[PDB]
Amino acid sequence: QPLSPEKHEEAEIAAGFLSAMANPKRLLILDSLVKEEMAVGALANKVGLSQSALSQHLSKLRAQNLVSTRRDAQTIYYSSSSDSVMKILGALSEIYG
Amino acid sequence: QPLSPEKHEEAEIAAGFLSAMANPKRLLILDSLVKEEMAVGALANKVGLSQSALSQHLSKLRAQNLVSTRRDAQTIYYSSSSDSVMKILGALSEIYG
DNA sequence: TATTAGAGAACCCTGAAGTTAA
DNA sequence: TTAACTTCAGGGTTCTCTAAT
Repeated sequence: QPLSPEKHEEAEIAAGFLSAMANPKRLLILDSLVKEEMAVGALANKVGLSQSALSQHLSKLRAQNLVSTRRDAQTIYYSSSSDSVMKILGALSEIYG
Repeated sequence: QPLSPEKHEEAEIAAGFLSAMANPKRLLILDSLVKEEMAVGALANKVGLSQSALSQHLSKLRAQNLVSTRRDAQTIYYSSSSDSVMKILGALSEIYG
């Protein structure tokens, strides 16, 4: 008998989360930021993205509450403590390690 | 210093993997298949998907080698024994209760 | 820095046509 | 022919880049 709507939107929510990290540059980003804070320019040069490209990706990450931000004058420092994230990265490294 | 080209593609491979299961109905599907054989039609009625839509989702799953199958006459029984699949499922359950 | 618009491609449906086995 | 699937064809929606003289 079909699935109840409750496991439809829990699936929806889980899927929104995954879609948030289901992209190569975005995974590079989450890995680097889960293990150290850094400025956006440094990040763009680390993961090989133009500044605008990277800003958009980060916007998607913020959209799912997967990163936080800190301001030092002109510069913005990104980092991550959503451990949903690092459960997924853990699983992933287990898989390809 | 930038990230080496290799973490660009292990990130791409992981990301392909994740994209394959980054869709609500595709997680309902994966769970259900993660262990019980059932018919393509049966699946379609459990996750509320047309016979055609579902066949396409299952193809996207096959694309990443996430499901196995056996044939009983006309009927096709899908299952999943990809452990990658089910550890990401583990992470998900850990995250959401 | 974040934001926008645009191109080109991928996504995910619907509903018609193909394939395979009884 | 019928049944269970799959694929094709289409179109609306969503991604992710570049350009911003």
